[PDB]
Amino acid sequence: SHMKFTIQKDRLVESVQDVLKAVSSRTTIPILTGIKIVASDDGVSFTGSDSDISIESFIPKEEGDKEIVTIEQPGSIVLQARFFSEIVKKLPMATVEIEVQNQYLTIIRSGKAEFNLNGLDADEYPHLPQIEEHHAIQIPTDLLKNLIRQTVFAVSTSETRPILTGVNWKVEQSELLCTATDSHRLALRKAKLDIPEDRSYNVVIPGKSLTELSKILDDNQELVDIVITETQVLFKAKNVLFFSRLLDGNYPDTTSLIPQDSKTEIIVNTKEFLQAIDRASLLAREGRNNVVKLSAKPAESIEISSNSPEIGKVVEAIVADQIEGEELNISFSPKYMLDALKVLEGAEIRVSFTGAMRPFLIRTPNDETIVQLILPVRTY
Amino acid sequence: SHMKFTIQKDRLVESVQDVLKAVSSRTTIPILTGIKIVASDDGVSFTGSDSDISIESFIPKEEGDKEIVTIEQPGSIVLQARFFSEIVKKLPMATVEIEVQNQYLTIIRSGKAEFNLNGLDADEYPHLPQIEEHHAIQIPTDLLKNLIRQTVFAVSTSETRPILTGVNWKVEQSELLCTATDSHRLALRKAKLDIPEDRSYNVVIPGKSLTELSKILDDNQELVDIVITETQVLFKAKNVLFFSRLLDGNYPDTTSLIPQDSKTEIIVNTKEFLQAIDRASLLAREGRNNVVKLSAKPAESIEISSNSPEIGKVVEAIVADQIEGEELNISFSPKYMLDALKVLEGAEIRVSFTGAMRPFLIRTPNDETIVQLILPVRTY
Ligand code: NA
Repeated sequence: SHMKFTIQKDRLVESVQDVLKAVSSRTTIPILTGIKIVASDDGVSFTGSDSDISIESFIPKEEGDKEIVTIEQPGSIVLQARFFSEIVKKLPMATVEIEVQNQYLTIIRSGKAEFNLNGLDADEYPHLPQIEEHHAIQIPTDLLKNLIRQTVFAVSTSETRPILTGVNWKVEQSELLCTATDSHRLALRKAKLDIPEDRSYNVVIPGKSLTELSKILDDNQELVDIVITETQVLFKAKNVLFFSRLLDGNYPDTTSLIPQDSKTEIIVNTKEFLQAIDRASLLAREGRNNVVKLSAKPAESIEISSNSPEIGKVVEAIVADQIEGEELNISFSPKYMLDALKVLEGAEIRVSFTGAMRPFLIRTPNDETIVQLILPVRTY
Repeated sequence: SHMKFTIQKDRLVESVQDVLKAVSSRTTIPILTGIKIVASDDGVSFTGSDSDISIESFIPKEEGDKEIVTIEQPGSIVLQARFFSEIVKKLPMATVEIEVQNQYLTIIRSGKAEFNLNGLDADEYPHLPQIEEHHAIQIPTDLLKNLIRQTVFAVSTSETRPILTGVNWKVEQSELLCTATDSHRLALRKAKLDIPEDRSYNVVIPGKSLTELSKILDDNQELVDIVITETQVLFKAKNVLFFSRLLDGNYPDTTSLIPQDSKTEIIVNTKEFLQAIDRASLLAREGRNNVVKLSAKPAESIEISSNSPEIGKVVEAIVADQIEGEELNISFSPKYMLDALKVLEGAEIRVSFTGAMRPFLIRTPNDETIVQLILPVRTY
């Protein structure tokens, strides 16, 4: 059984680049530096994995009304991922021939170019996670991508507390609550699901897994099937399977952290506020905490400021739409503020404070589905 | 107190971004991390330098009907370049006010945003070379950019022989000859100049200087004035002065590297040849030198190949337009070959060889104005 097929370059390249995201250079299992190719009577699959994530991309032999693959001999092989990827991108013709010969030597031909790669026995490649493909949650691709974008940036990048490097996905009463935090700032996104109200899940998905999944999903409204087990999550979309290992442990309870009342409320043009916070962040120095100060007082006055000794300082006034409540002087990280503002989509934002030392909230007016929280910097 | 003016943001940002190319983060002359600003009754100049390269950009107060600058008080200041550049790009309004006050503390205001920077006395800033009145040679901007593109990549990056880190510019009988080499490969570029025939120059310009110069030159054919002295070269373009220190010493004679006679001559499609050598370079293994082999015999076909033990191999046939002379098997660095082929603009190239051990030449057929020479890889 020596694998042999002819395929369209464009589709081959697309599948290889999708699975390449699951291949890590640093790997304790040597065969995981390869891509597994399996040609069957129905088409060809490509698999890449790093043990944490696995990506399987399938190319059907025929799609629409065009012949994409011609399989002369079904079979399988493992090829080194980086070399295979670099080769396929540069093949000269629209048609590519892939043929395994003896001792796993694999021929890749296109036009007058012929590559030979030292293949490996695909029976040595690890099997995909075996999961009961049941109780799938369905989410439109565009909503899934936005859920990820509005939360994943807030996970910790430290492996000190691994559970905080993932996004908590909690499903109860047909509602999904996605929470990400690094103990300094927090992002929460809520979404209604079309599932039985009795279904319950509480898992933590690595932020890296969700960022890579979003890179392989297109901007469309097709339903993604999500199967959650005790230790894995499977995302199925058209011609693709994306598996991720879940992080073990109990995610911390952050519901007490989100304030339900406020002392000061600001409504301000989003772009105006973002541009001013961005300007206030420009005199940041390495080996020094860059902090920005916000002063607010009814009815419409905001002063943004920062100082960097021996470099300079900045002050800027902004006119708010509305300011209600107590006068406030608060300091915070401009990076966290800018990260939150970047994921909010409205013309204006609502910022809700409870004095200078408690967490504050950033939201879109009249939208209860997204909440950004930032812990301020204590000043003395 | 001192310098004070109002300027258009767009022109301020353009000038700052041009001079920032001469500012080094690793300078050992502290004031050279700054940008010198000088406001006079005619306009404002901006200068950046690393002691080898200096760039001065000028903004006239008026251009026809539009007022670009309003100078309330002439004067000068030095501001930290990186901070200044980051600030000016983000100012909120089309108009910017810059005002030096006491202790060199400088205000940068636009709309309701006010920055203060710790300025430095501009009298400590080094002076530029005073060479604007010596004889100039003129070159269209596009031709100048192309002659840099077609030569600077071949200079040495090693400091063992510093003269080889620059491009030799030899002017004689109204023609410019540019030579660059690193002892492994060589680029030769000839350009006709519209200057008196008795003008003579022979200097070596640092490769880094020409790379930075090209970044500030636009895609047009306006004449650039070039003033060459013993230790400095000045390039003058619209509102910009670019100075470079020249390298001291005698540039080596490279005429003898070219074999007097060729034994094999190939004429091939540039793009097909470049694409095949690029494919042959893909199985490189770190830290081994990438080697590609070319086999040529009259009456077709050129064979490009490479072998990477334990990874794979590649073989590609190319149909040459013409092959004359001896059968040849030669090996070379694909990096040098691709660098050379990427600067040739003809649909075809002529490749001339004198066996496997001597240098080979790459030229456009029926033209000697661009000559690329590469030493092959010695095999035993
Ligand atoms: Na420009």
